[PDB]
Amino acid sequence: PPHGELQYLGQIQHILRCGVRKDDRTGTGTLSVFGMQARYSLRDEFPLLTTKRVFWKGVLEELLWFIKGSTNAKELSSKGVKIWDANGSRDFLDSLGFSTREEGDLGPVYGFQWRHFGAEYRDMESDYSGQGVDQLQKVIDTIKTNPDDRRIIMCAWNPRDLPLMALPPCHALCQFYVVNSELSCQLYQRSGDMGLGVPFNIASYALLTYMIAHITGLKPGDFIHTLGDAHIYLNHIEPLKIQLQREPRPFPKLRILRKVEKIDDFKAEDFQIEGYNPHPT
Amino acid sequence: PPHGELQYLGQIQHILRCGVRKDDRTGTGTLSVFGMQARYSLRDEFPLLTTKRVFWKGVLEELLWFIKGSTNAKELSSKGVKIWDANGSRDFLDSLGFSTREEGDLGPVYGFQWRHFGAEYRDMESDYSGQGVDQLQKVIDTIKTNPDDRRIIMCAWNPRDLPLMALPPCHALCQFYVVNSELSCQLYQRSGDMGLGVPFNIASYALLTYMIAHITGLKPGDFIHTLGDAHIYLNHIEPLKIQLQREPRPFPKLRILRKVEKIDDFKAEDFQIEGYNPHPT
Ligand SMILES: O=c1ccn([C@H]2C[C@H](O)[C@@H](COP(=O)(O)O)O2)c(=O)[nH]1
Repeated sequence: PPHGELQYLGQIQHILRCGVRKDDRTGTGTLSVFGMQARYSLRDEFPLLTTKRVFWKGVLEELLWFIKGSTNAKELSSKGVKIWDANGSRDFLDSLGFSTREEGDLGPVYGFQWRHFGAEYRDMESDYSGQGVDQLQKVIDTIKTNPDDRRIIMCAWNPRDLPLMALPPCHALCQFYVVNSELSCQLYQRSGDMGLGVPFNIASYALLTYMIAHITGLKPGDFIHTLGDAHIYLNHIEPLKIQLQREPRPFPKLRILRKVEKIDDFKAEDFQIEGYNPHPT
Repeated sequence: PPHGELQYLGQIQHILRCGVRKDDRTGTGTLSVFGMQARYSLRDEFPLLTTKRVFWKGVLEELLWFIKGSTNAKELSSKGVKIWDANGSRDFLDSLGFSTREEGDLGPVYGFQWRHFGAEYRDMESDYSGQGVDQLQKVIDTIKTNPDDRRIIMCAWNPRDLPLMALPPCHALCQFYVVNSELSCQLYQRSGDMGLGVPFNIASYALLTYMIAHITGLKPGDFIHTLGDAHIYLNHIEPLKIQLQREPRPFPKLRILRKVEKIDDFKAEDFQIEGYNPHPT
């Protein structure tokens, strides 16, 4: 059995060999292919890429952030993770036409869509309990009562809420599958920077699976990663080629110290990555 | 280059050699695999499976039916296509708790989610003009002014309307990609019947790509079919083994004999499947 990270590196290799130049919103040139898929096993190991360090703290904290349904970047920032603070900037909002929102109000982003889909958004601190659909809980509920179900889906794509979001979601929708008391999850990313995003993303949805598996008495199965626009920045082509020569160190293991029963009851301390020996850069 | 149909056949061979036993809502039973993806070229050919005839008449009519925005099964019925009549009977409706809903009203399904996403659904006779988000037209629009856009998406999965639907959409969402004048599309299908279903879908969406290509002045590129729960029904196991031995016939070529302006003014007469040579059924 070949190391799982080989699929990821292979996808990069494929972008180079078969990709074409495609400009991004800012006009910057990239190399991309449309439609890709990788399967990462979650059995006795976590797919936290080793050919380059992954910002785990960001991964773990941000997820917990989505689970709380938070749409205030400040709440995530106070944890040491600033990856969302940019979009919560005062002047940033004004240019988007949200001069009325306070600093931190990201809009109906991931958190909101996950637990209040369809609800009427307003303030990053309004009451939404009872409003909209709680896809997350519903997904968990379905895993238990009807594991054969083929509708275990959590969609963050809300055409209606798009104009109110700081930026459209990258993770359009994810699906969960149950068979032989094993939990698998496929994720649909409409776009992914193979060098910066994808690795962070793989972790996120792999971690989420572990959680829901743990809460539902199941064993993590596979994490399928489906991409829409798989790209690489043209200027990063050289560094990437160097990375593509690194040999993947065996994947780390994820351990949940205490036992949890509800999803919202997970805390940063509950987890711990062991044996993460990534390459320096 | 090899015959594109091999992608499909290959996936069936895989599902047979690795698909694990799994049941459905009816508890029927089928071999299943979670997470599959196939690429189909749309260049100077149309992926209309040849190792087994496809209900083209049905595909073409059903699509126009979606575009129209119709949610009445009687519409597709009155064409020689009753595939949606079953879920629109006086019995099936009551079964689901829609005594009020009159025969035919399939609820807020594809046509609705495609031209009026979000709009509060009343009934198949209500006027939804100027309501919800016209995803279809918006996609067309973006492809024309900003082809590099990585958000070109058409999502038919609306958690808020799922309960009001005669059945959850098998085609969660689709994303369009444009590069080098070539238009490509990817479909996310949560559940797929390899026997009679996937072949039909591969066609439905390939056609959608061609149509949108024509009105945007782009040439057909690739159609990436991504499956979630890919399965082969236990009984279909035999009928398929024979098909796997049938040599694939060169894919036909769609022909749009007429210059169509907008997506709405399209007709079944406008198309022609040239040299389509299936296999004995
Ligand atoms: O978790 C993340 C966070 C950010 N991005 C970034 C990488 C791409 O450069 C960017 C593209 O954004 P759009 O141009 O598609 O809006 O998304 C991800 O893919 N995944």
